[PDB]
Amino acid sequence: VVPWSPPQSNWNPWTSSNIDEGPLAFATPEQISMDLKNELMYQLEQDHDLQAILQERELLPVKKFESEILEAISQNSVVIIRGATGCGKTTQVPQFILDDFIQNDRAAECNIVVTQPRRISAVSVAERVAFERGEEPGKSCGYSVRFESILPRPHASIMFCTVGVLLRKLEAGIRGISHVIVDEIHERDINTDFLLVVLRDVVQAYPEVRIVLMSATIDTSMFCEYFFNCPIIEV
Amino acid sequence: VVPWSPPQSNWNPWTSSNIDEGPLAFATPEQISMDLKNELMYQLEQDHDLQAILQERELLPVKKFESEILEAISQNSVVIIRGATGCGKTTQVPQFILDDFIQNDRAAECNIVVTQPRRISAVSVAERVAFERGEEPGKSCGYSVRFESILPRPHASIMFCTVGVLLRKLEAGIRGISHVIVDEIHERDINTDFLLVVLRDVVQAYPEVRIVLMSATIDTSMFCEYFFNCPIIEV
Ligand SMILES: Nc1ncnc2c1ncn2[C@@H]1O[C@H](COP(=O)(O)OP(=O)(O)O)[C@@H](O)[C@H]1O
Ligand SMILES: Nc1ncnc2c1ncn2[C@@H]1O[C@H](COP(=O)(O)OP(=O)(O)O)[C@@H](O)[C@H]1O
Ligand SMILES: C[As](C)(=O)[O-]
Ligand SMILES: [Mn+2]
Ligand SMILES: [Mn+2]
Repeated sequence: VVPWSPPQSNWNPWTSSNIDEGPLAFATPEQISMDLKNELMYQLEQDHDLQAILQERELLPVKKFESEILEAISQNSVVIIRGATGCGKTTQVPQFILDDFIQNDRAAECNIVVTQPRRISAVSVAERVAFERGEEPGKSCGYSVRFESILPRPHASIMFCTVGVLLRKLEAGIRGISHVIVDEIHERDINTDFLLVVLRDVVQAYPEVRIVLMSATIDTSMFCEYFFNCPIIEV
Repeated sequence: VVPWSPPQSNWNPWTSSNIDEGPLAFATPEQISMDLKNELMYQLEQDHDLQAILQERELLPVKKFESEILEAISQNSVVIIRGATGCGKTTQVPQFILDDFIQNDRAAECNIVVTQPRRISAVSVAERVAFERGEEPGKSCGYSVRFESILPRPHASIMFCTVGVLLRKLEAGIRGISHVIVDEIHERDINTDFLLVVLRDVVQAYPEVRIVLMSATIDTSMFCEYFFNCPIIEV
């Protein structure tokens, strides 16, 4: 079984290396958390376009359940979220988790990898999410696919990737990732199904990891059974 | 990686030990293969009940494609076999492979494991193929499931089993098995998909091995593409 530990201040989980150069070489988590809460406040009070996007975001179907989800993920090692295409699972849930950590002064304690079924999706979704936070990829949002990657920043960040990348990484280790999200599970894929076996081993060794599986269809019982009749949350 | 070698005259792949029972325990392959070709040829002449059954087999849709399938498998590490259910994939293909080896003085060079998606199919199929061969289970055919098994003879034989039984075997290795057949791949299943990954690793280290994937008429592209754009035999 592979090695894992929670996020640390002077560890970059995306480049899997100590941080030795730069401000964060010595910054404290409280400092990092406080810093990033303030940078959200500022980006709002300067980018006028951003307030309209957040407004378009409040309107999506999944927003009703922001609390049910955070709570369920926070209390359970594995959680299934399911619901029809168009609710906002893909583009919003990662953000709900991130923002929940930023607002409650916990931004240092959060990094999220999210898998997608295809190269296109890993990239377009990373762009989209960066766009919804008024950024370009590279800051709070990155991606990594075969041959091409714009890694996000070291802290309080989300990296989208193909399953291939994430499997290749699970060899070295996923030190410092707090959340792994497998999106579009309903789409049959071999490596993805294999990824679930590895992730299931990881959870057994490391209860404090958070796994979220996300389906567009009702056929979730196969996965629910595989992860010890874990919670299903409707959206 | 998993250990593997071709079948050897002294080795029983099913009990994973040296052969200490039956005829020609210590003989050469050339000798074992003659014996078995003779034993089959004779059985045909004497069992008139078996001759009715062979005519019944002759009419199955899959019969037509016998040569095409054998040629495809002999020339490729992996093959996929696709066809309407009822067609004869499950009950015949293993026999076509066995009988090709027996008939061309190679009986000793053939041992076939076949996975099924349910314990009951493993057994029911094993028992049916034994019947289409005028035998009880335990000679050219057997099975192995969690808690019960009737193992077949060590040479020129087929064992049916569950995906789990095989995954456990692959931990210790599958030395002496010439063909691995995964049946009913269209039935999505996590462990079955895990198996395919592992089998892909085997094929890379051991191109001499044969993998045969069997499917109802669905979109097999995903499999074809996982196994290096391998053939697809339409049936
Ligand atoms: N790249 C995009 N461009 C414009 N609108 C988008 C884009 N991605 C998502 N959206 C909007 O946000 C909605 C949510 O999609 P998504 O987050 O993928 O939800 P789900 O995962 O539940 O299908 C879409 O229905 C669409 O209206
Ligand atoms: N246990 C059995 N008893 C009698 N006939 C059988 C039995 N199993 C299979 N058959 C016959 O052989 C045919 C093919 O079975 P099978 O090899 O499972 O086809 P496939 O795998 O292509 O769906 C069936 O349509 C049936 O007529
Ligand atoms: C019972 As008989 C003659 O088919 O082996
Ligand atoms: Mn989605
Ligand atoms: Mn079948």
